[PDB]
Amino acid sequence: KVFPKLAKAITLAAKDGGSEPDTNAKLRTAILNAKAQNMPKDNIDAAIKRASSKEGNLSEITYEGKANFGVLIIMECMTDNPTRTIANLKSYFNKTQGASIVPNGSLEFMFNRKSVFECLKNEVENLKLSLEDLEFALIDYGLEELEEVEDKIIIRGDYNSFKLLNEGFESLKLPILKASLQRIATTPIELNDEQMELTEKLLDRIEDDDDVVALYTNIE
Repeated sequence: KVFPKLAKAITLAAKDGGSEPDTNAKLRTAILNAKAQNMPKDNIDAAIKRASSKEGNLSEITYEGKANFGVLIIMECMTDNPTRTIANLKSYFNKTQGASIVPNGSLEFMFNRKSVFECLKNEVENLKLSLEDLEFALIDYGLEELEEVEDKIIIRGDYNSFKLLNEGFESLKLPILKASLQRIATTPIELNDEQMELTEKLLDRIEDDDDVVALYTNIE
């Protein structure tokens, strides 16, 4: 469900970055995420050690697809067998009428790559700084927008601003609940209840695949 995939990001990051967090930014980000989610220490350690084994040959691959109702799908996967992955995904689409995987690039310019940092509303108040100060401060570190979602603050910035934004959060000594790179549709679409239900069928099968670590749609 959630741990296996959070474990895959720790292994992948270690394989092409080293098993030393102090010198591997991505590994730190992966570790931070797993921790905030409440993955036991031994598990993480197990994910870092896996990179140096026959089970550490993971890769990040993105697939693109479309479905009825003008739906566009971006699937991010980490797998130890791209052949198996592409085959399973195709079996999911070849089960839903009107849906199909398309060549990468087909959705170009339809989505935006953004850095998304989630923070706890209680953490911000901890070091006593307003949301106004948080925004003013992070504007110099890549912040494009600040949104509020009960008990937590979500800060977004361009994809390339990931590293810097992390710097900002660390400068303010503000704990990060979750840091990631997400694909956000440029032109969101809204489906009626009937459409959402029909689409949900396909979206649930995909999300359930053990290789799909991220799923982005143009749905609002």
